Amino acid sequence: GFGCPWNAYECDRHCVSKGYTGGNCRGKIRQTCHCY
Repeated sequence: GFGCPWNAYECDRHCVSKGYTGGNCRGKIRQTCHCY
């Protein structure tokens, strides 16, 4: 977890490598990451 609020490339590329569109963070509850 080295990115979310400002470092989106981290959470994004994190999933982008696996295959998913990419991991993005939102205020679903309190700034949490989620892969779509």
